[PDB]
Amino acid sequence: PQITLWQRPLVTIKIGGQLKEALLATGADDTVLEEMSLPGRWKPKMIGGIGGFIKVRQYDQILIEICGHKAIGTVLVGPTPVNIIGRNLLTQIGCTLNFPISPIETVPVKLKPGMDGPKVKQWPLTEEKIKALVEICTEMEKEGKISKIGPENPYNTPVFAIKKKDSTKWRKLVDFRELNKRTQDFWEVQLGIPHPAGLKKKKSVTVLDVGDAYFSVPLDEDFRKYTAFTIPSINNETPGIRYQYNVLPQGWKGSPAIFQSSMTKILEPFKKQNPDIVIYQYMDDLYVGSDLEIGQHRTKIEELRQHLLRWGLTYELHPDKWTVQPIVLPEKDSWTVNDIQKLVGKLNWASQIYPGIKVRQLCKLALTEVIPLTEEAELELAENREILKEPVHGVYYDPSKDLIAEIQKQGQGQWTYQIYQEPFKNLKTGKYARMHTNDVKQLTEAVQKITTESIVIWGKTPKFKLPIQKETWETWWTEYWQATWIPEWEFVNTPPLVKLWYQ
Amino acid sequence: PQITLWQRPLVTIKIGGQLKEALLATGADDTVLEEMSLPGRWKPKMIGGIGGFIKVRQYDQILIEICGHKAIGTVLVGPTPVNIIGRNLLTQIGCTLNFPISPIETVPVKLKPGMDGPKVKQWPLTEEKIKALVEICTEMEKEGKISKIGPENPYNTPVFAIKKKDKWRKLVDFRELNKRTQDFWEGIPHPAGLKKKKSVTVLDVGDAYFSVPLDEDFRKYTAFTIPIRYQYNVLPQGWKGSPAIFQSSMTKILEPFKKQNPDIVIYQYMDDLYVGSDLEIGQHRTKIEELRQHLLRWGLTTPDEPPFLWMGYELHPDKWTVQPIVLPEKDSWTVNDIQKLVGKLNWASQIYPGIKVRQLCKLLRGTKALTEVIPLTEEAELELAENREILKEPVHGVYYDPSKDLIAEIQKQGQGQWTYQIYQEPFKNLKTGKYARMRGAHTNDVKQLTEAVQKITTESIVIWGKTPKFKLPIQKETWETWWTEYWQATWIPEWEFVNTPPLVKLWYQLEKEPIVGAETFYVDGAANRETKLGKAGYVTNKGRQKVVPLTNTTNQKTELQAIYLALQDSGLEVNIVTDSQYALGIIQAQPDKSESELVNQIIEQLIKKEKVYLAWVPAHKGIGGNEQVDKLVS
Repeated sequence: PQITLWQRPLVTIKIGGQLKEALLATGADDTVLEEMSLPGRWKPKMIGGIGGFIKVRQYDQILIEICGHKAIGTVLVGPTPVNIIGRNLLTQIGCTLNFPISPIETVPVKLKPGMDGPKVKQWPLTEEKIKALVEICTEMEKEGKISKIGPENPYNTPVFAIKKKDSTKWRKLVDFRELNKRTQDFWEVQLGIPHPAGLKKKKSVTVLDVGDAYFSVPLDEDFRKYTAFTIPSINNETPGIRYQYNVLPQGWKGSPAIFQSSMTKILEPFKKQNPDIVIYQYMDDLYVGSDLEIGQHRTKIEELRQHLLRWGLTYELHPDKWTVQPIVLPEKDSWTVNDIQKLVGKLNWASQIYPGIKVRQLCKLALTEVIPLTEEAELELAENREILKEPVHGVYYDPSKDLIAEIQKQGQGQWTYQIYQEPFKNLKTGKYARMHTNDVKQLTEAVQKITTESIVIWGKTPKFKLPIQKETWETWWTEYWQATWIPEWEFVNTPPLVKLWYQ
Repeated sequence: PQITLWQRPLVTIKIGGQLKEALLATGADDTVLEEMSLPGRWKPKMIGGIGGFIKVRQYDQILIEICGHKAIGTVLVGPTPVNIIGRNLLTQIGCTLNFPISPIETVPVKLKPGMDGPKVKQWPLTEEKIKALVEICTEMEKEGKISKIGPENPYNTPVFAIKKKDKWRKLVDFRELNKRTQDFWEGIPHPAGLKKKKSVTVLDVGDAYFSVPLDEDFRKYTAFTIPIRYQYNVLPQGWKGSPAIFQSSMTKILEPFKKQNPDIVIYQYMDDLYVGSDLEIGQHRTKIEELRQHLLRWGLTTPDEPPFLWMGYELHPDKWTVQPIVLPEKDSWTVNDIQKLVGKLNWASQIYPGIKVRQLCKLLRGTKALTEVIPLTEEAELELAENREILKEPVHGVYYDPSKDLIAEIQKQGQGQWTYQIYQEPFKNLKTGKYARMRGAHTNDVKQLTEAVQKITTESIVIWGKTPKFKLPIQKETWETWWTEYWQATWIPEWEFVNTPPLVKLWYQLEKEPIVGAETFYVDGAANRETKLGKAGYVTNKGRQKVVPLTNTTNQKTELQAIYLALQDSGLEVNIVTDSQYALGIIQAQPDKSESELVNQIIEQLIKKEKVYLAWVPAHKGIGGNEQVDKLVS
């Protein structure tokens, strides 16, 4: 039973066939009882208390029933005011000291009403990945970070160990996409207002991982059950070690929500002394921006790292150089009938983006020969070309709806993407290029770069419409992903004309 | 944290800068310290200990950090032998005394929310069998297994008597009980994934479910009446919740023995304990004797050879096989046994593919009675029989040696039939399988090869964990062309071609440049709804055309038909301009099999052509072509 310490923990003990009450003592070495007859020979001994030393008779291997549990141990008979159960008999039972926290009590964590914890089965993993994951997870449990569970917890979220940088050390990720979606209500209680709009203008934004901060702020107990994962074993030989997170997770939506007030305390000196720095955070990462020369930007990066580690926490990204790629139209010296047909087929699609497009002259109509363009078609077409080569119009951000990221392949080591909130009206358009290599790596790098830009510019990961079979992605997406977050993706099985349209 | 009392439970204590350690004393009502730095004023106090009494200096509102937990409380300073953390500061923290555990541990189990069952009136039995029920019950109780609850428990579940052969074995129907149990975590170990071990034995646990205790607090939900209410205290012999807790208990009890013996490898699925080691048999029997004694320690009972029967796989000195799996046969089968035979077929599905019992499962699931002789369908029964006839095939294989790489190989039999031969040495199959089309509507052979590789890789990572080196048949030039030109993203791990008389290739290509002199042919299509009154044709550079009335006129069908009409009357080098994105998309995927003989006719036609080039136009626009039959429908 669990005994509160408001009162003395005396328990019924049976000695030499007798019912009596002995006080369980945690600071008592041996066991001292009242004067009574004990079987076998005894040895004269003395014990020190808070008043001096008393003469006691030592009886070894003596039978005692503590709280109805049999114990055989040395028993000391002496002139003691309180019958006492010492650690010597307490160990035989296995009496233990159990500890709770007084100063810090995790803030409650809640779910959207009528929403159960995530139940998403884990996809298979490679042998080296599981071999390293076991090491990482067991080391974590050795430091008290996670505790193993049985079968009473039906929830589960997938896991995969990755390598973020060139450093030869794996780190695990938990796909909390379902848990973040379920616990979306707990974000509404705490909004980060305002999101920094100055990061969009910085000359250099450095991403510093601050995941380790959450390891010191424990979770509200009733929600611990929801964070469970299984590290499966090859060939399903051993069933699979299922743990629960005791400290806060990394990818959980509330993981920074709990730590927001705690951290901003630590950042107060920094924002106090150099306002031109904009420091903004996401699920695991710290973005620090400074529209300075890179020489001292890198200088304050080091000082920020030292400041963070001093209080116990722990390619380059350039928003200015980021540019919006327009759409261009061919202007061959002598086009042929095929070229006008293709150009019209492309252009009539463009009206869904730039409304001020008129082609009625162009469609005015061999295809082995050139057809010189008519003058009124010339002028109208040029006017349209000017219109197309101008910033997009009548578009802005509605923060009430999520964001959609659509990637389309150009098939020569190049990629193009469109970032939109509603169809035919796109926020950001750009290309990704890297010059014969692997193919899945290209989308994964492209997805990561899209999401980094999206985090900087509108501060949330959009929903992807990937150009790959779901079966293909589910196998080799984790091979080449270096990022703590995970974006929501849906799979596309229709080739449109947009791929030919854009580039 | 939990602290054992084997040595004194000292914890770190910090007094305003001062580091030091104090002894957590449950008996020491007050916290007593040898010294405090610069404490200043203190009221005199008298405290008693074992031997006499002592004057002490009392300090109030002291903020002290004990073992990482803050406490603000009175701290005494006196001539104590050791620093003493009293119950006064212990209650500021949460420290409590846990006392001796009993025998074993019980995994906590709870019901699904918002449920207060179960309750089903047991259809009263008769005395001849009731005698058997009583006889079982008395001995079961004296074994400390099932206890006669108090009549205050209000629930009941049925019990039947079964001969256990095809004599009145006990069974309790937990069909309604399973509907309220909380969910629990529930693959299969393939024979292909057993490493060679020169000494092998398989031990069966002597009904070990009768050794792992069930929740004493959950026992209220598994009563047992004989029409004398009883109650299970260990795992039910048929509860679907039992396997999980049984496996968990087996793991927890095996962990120490495994720990003290890293060399041995121990598996356990249902009742078998596959123990293997490379030690000599003379040594291995002694080590297995150690294993059995340790198993008995925790209350488990162990009952009481070139073949070995492990999980239905027959282990052999250098090979493995599956004991032929067959079913009982009768005109009508016992319903509960049918609930067993579905499980046996389910298990055989992993060993041997081509097993579907979904209809048989539905016929059972809808039915919930035993009094009426349950009718069985002839169609699903014949499906079962034909499935069994295929199930007459002895599998084989050999043990995996990780020192040698896997080498797979796929071969194209025909029209959507493939092979999955896997091996590490020639002519020693590790596992053999077959693959067929999944969509069944539109596909191509190269895409099928890629999908087959994907399936093989998934299965291989499941079984052994390392992806293999495929030996595909396709030519490398063809694979590179298709992967560089196809719109989607596909990868194949390291592989080499292997030359076989059948091979995979892309039959045809669609040209990327319109062809000089080729009779460019314009096509168009439309359809109606009230009477399917839409017609098709083509319009040509010279103006030849034909509109032939069509039945079951459908818009996508018409768009397809427009191309074929022209392709039939076209020579070698052709250009086709179509106003359908859909027809263009279907054609240009370079498919080879489709449910449409119209699509297949186009494929066979286009095979003959030498230079075919397709382009697209916007609809409902005048582009100087189809205007000749723009008036087709309106």
